Amino acid sequence: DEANIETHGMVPMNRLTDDPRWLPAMSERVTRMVQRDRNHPSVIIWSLGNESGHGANHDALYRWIKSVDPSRPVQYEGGGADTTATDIICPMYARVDEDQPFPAVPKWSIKKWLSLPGETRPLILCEYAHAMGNSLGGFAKYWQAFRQYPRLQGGFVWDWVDQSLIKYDENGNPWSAYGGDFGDTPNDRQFCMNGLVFADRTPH
Amino acid sequence: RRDWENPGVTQLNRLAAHPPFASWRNSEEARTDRPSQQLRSLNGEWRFAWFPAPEAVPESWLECDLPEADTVVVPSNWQMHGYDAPIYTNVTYPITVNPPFVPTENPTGCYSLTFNVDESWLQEGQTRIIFDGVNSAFHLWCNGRWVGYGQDSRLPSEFDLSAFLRAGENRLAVMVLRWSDGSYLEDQDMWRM
Amino acid sequence: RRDWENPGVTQLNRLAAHPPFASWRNSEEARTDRPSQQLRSLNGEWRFAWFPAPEAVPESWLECDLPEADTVVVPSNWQMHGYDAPIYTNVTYPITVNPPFVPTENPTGCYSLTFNVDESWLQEGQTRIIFDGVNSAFHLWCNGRWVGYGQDSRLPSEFDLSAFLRAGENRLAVMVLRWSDGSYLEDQDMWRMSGIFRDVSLLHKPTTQISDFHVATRFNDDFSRAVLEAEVQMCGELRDYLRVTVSLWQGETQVASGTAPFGGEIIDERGGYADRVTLRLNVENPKLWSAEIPNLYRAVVELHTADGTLIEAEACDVGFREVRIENGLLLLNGKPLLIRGVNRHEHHPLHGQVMDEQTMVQDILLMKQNNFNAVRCSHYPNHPLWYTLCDRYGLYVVDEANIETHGMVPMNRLTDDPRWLPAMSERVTRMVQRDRNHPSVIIWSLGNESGHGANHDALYRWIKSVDPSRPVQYEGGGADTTATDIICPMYARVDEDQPFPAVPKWSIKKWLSLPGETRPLILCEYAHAMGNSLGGFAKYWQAFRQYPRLQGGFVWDWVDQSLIKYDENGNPWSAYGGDFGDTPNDRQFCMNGLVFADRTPHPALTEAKHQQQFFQFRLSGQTIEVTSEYLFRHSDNELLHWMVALDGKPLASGEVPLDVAPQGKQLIELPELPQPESAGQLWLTVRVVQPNATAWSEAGHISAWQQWRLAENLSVTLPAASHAIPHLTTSEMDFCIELGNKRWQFNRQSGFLSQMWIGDKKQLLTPLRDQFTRAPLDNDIGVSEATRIDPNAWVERWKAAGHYQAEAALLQCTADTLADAVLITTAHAWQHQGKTLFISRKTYRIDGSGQMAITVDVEVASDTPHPARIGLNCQLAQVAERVNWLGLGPQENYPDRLTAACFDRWDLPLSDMYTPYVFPSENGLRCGTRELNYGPHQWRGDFQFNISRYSQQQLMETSHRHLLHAEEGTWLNIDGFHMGIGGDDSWSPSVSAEFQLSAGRYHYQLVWCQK
Ligand SMILES: OC[C@H]1O[C@@H](O)[C@H](O)[C@@H](O)[C@H]1O
Ligand SMILES: OC[C@H]1O[C@@H](O)[C@H](O)[C@@H](O)[C@H]1O
Ligand SMILES: OC[C@H]1O[C@@H](O)[C@H](O)[C@@H](O)[C@H]1O
Ligand SMILES: [Mg+2]
Ligand SMILES: [Mg+2]
Ligand SMILES: [Mg+2]
Ligand SMILES: [Mg+2]
Ligand SMILES: [Mg+2]
Ligand SMILES: [Mg+2]
Ligand SMILES: [Mg+2]
Ligand SMILES: [Mg+2]
Ligand code: NA
Ligand code: NA
Ligand code: NA
Ligand code: NA
Ligand code: NA
Ligand code: NA
Repeated sequence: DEANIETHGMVPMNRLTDDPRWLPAMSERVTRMVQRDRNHPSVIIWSLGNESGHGANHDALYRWIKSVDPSRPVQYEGGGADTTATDIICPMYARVDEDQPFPAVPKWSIKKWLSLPGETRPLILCEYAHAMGNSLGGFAKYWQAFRQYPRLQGGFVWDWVDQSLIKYDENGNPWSAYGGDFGDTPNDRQFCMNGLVFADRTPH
Repeated sequence: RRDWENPGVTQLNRLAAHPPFASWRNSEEARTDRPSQQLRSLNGEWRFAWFPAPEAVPESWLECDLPEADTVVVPSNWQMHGYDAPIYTNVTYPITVNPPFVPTENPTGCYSLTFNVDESWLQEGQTRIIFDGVNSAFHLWCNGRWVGYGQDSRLPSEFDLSAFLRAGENRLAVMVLRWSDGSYLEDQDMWRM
Repeated sequence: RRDWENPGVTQLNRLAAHPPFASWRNSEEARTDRPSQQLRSLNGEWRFAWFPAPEAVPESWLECDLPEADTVVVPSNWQMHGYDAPIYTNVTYPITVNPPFVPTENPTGCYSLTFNVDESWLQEGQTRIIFDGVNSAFHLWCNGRWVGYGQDSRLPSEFDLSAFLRAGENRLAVMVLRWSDGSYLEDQDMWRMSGIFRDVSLLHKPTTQISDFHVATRFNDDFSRAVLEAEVQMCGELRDYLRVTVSLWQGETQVASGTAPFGGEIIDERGGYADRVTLRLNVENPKLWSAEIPNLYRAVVELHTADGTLIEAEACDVGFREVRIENGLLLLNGKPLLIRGVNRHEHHPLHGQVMDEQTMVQDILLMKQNNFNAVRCSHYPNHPLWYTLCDRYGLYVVDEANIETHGMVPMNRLTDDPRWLPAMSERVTRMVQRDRNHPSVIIWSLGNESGHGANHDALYRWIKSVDPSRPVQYEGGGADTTATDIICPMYARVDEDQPFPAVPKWSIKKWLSLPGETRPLILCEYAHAMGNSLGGFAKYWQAFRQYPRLQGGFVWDWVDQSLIKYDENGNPWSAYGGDFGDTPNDRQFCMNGLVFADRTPHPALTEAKHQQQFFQFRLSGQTIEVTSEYLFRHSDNELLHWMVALDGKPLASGEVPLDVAPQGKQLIELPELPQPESAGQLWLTVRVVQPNATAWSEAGHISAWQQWRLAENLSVTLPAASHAIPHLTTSEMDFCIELGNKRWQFNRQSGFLSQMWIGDKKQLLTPLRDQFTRAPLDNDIGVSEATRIDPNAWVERWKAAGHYQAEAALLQCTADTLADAVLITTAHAWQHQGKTLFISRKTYRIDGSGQMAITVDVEVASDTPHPARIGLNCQLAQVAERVNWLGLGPQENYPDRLTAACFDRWDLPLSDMYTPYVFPSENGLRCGTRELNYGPHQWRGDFQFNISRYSQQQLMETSHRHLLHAEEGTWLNIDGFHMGIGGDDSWSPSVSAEFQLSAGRYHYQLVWCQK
């Protein structure tokens, strides 16, 4: 269960999440979520949000959840996927064997990540295998790794269903539309369609 | 107050959050998860009108239905009804980055409903309204009197209407802002509705 | 909009918090900390009108001064001007507990000021106003237009007035509410006041400006090398020509300097902070800061174009020090501290909660003069100058958030509620943002007495993320919760556990070793110094020195919160709770100070000084071993003075230089000393004297002392025979003895010495009789009240057992004439409702030399509460100027509070033998006395005594010192034994067993003679 906090377009990404003035608004997105959903057994891990860098507000909120509900781990991928605000190393799109050593927030091969000096946490990708159009190449590589390494405990594919919207042609015949199709601009075109199933649930 | 351009104001008069409730007044019905007569759905046909900014909404709408409004299904996203366009942006915010401000042109959805309650609800007890999801921020009025305000598009906002209710027909007026300081925390890669 | 009844609204339009700015436009002025033309004070005469509620203020006041307003000085608390009463409540809130609402009758202070702004400030840049302290919440208008709102009574609220001002005259309107939702977080045990009580200032900053800066100092393993890192943030016009130069100075020498353009390192996938820059300066062999040697450097932060134009400069004093807890110890620069601390509220008896530089300096001088090295800001951030003064004079500081919700039930009701996380977060985050660059601040505290709530855990973590340089502590919820790096109990005793459910207060020695515990323990409050207190203080210091992880504590507290009131004749007098009509109130609980409100010391201050000494002494033969407890300095301003005396008569003395390294020892072999053959006890007294004056002390200041007994020659010499013999005359009612010019009369009905004559003058106004009680000290009363007795308090136990009202029953009264004396024998029983509480048997032997030897043997029933004292009292007819005694002194001292006293020959004016505690009680005792001289009388024995113009009955019946009246004559209380005064706390019995009079049988003897 993940709080409704994503500040991806800020520069740098933690501009708001490291600012105390935004601690109140952020806090309610996390605390109210826990107050509502804490008795559901299906919820096994809480997440502080998505793509909002790593700010001190995250640390404060991680601690608040750990105090109020020790029954579930808290994860959060921002700021490098293995910060002090996450109990699980939870990268997005880290590859199996190939490192991508970006500055500040490298995406190590998941097998290598596990064993970095001093690291001991489990690793479950918050997102992997971006299923945009003709994709899923390399999927078996992940699975073979997950089975061989105890600490690689899986991941969540990105994502379930294409976000395409129905438009109708002059004839009244519907068609699947994507970014820009409604005159919206700037837009990010087909980036909204990443699913394993089409919008009407037909499998890809 | 432009409470929608102030991150220190995320709600006004909103009740505390809590796990799903139904106020069952019979233990066996609660055991079986059956319907509770104390929890009613207001889903269905509402009245709605679109405005270009909150400054364009007429005061009259607080007390009376606008004749130019349409009858629409709620819940709904208004873009899905064709009132304005849904926007698909991934990373870059759909509005100018200038926290905590939002565009002066801020699509405003004015929703309204006429309803009545059981006599016993007028008699005693607490009657609250629950909006499980309103994107992105909104003001609420009941029988023309202001009740409260809420933000966070993805959790329920609840308000006590006990003191606002009256015998006979009652009227909710809900002014929903497309954009608010809440939008700075809602930059997920998905359609902006 | 009742924003003052909504914890979700703690400000409107308020600017971000940041460290002290002055926007100098010249770098040398910033380096020298000279005044800045860009930072003006608006303090002075303002206009003020009081209203009973915000609904009563007229609209016109936004634009025009109210004719009926008064002109008053700001800063001020309006109760100090008499507009309404200050309220003294301890725990119970001053308003009905119904969050977030406050009373509809909410005293409202309407302040206004017409002031000047020069056009130059408005031609460019930004002009803001700064209110350093407004209690409790306020709305601000400028030239009739609404600007904004703020809460948090103890941190600065700033607003940009750029768009509201005009050249020349402008008018501010400030509506201050006494009560607001912020009051639920401000329930500290102090006077409840309100107003614009800290400075108001106007600051001009350029449009492109330094918006924040943080200074850090990191070291290598032996502190021989450091790196100063300064993160600087800007607001305004970001362009590539901008640079920041940070330069570090030691006096007029520039030690290091770095310059860089803006743009910090990449921190995430979206890049870095284009508006920040971090400068790193290497500094070799830095001079380190500590409370012992407050070495400071000056960092000047210049914002400028690369080609050389200074835009503005900000600056701070920097103290190179590392604070870290390692292996269970709190270390400063790698050494374990020993906290000689005190809690200090901001209090002035005439000005209320308004602090002034003179008062703060007076306080720091006295603290350091009395061996304190640390202060806790109980319970809120202090006036900004305080930190500068602690950085410069050298005191370790615990900076504490303004969060106290003591009156809630349970105490964490608000702190565990996420709805109050926002209001609490601001009180913690804004304090850190403001005070994070002061070296004096060594530990952050999350507030006080607000239980333990999840909001404390969230905030503990916030500070640990943003400022890893200082430990965070918090006592709530049992003093050792997950929200504290230091076990920091209040009033935990040294040896005695107090196992309350949920939040027990273990013995501090036991607490450190509980299963799994490893943190250091420093009491946030201990030794409650209310009234005649500080009993057992030495017990804490012996423990602190013996156990490494016991690293000290902060006494509660520095200064009594008494306020000045004036009587009909216009004479000032010290008032406490309820004295202003305030009710409910907590009476004298506001006076818990080591010093009176005007800074005169209470006697307990000298006990603290002595136990907090920085030199320890041991004696072997005539070799003195001095050990230094300083961690960083050599004893470079110190000499040892030594004196040997035979019972008060000086025989020899000398001085020797002290040269002891920190944590080192020096051995001092004294000269072949004075070896007299004459009777008496020889004694050695040593004192550490600072020959040179310092910033905080004058030349010759005494910083430490210690006394030991040397050889004792017991007297075996027989008094010469007397050339005489007293004569006895008897009647049914009396026994009269005469010897020359002297006469003694013993009443046969009461069994007491009723009158004595010298020459032919009567000496007593009241007979000499046994006394088993005392006018109860604050610690003996605790929280007991007549409307709500606390039966466990000592005073209540004594009262219920009948000690105060027992009557002497005569059991025997006889007279015998011996070879050279007359001997009177008596026995009395004191009973109460059937029960014999005490039996006093005595003999009075009057010999041919005129001396009267009195032997007293008392029995005290094992089942009656132990008595306050076992002694005699009488009212003497004489009133003499001076009191001269051979015994402990010179200041008041009690059995569990006499370590600082020295045995010598003392001579003081009578008035000095009375301690004017605001709430009167037994006071002025001196123990260990061998000889007492008053007028023609001399008393010899081994007793404790007090002497003054006030009876014990009068002291117990009078609530305020100014209502006391000298009685005829002088009341003398001479005790064989006197109970401890206690003080580990002032709300439960605290006198240690070893200081209670539980022996059952007691013996004492005195000789009363003339001269
Ligand atoms: O389709 C691109 C995806 O990129 C990820 O980085 C992200 O967390 C997802 O929400 C989605 O945007
Ligand atoms: O005089 C009683 C003292 O009690 C403590 O428990 C408290 O933290 C202090 O502020 C003061 O009230
Ligand atoms: O001469 C007076 C001295 O007598 C000694 O016996 C005693 O130990 C000292 O404390 C002091 O009373
Ligand atoms: Mg595009
Ligand atoms: Mg808002
Ligand atoms: Mg994203
Ligand atoms: Mg408020
Ligand atoms: Mg220069
Ligand atoms: Mg000009
Ligand atoms: Mg308190
Ligand atoms: Mg009372
Ligand atoms: Na695995
Ligand atoms: Na996408
Ligand atoms: Na110690
Ligand atoms: Na007190
Ligand atoms: Na010296
Ligand atoms: Na008294």
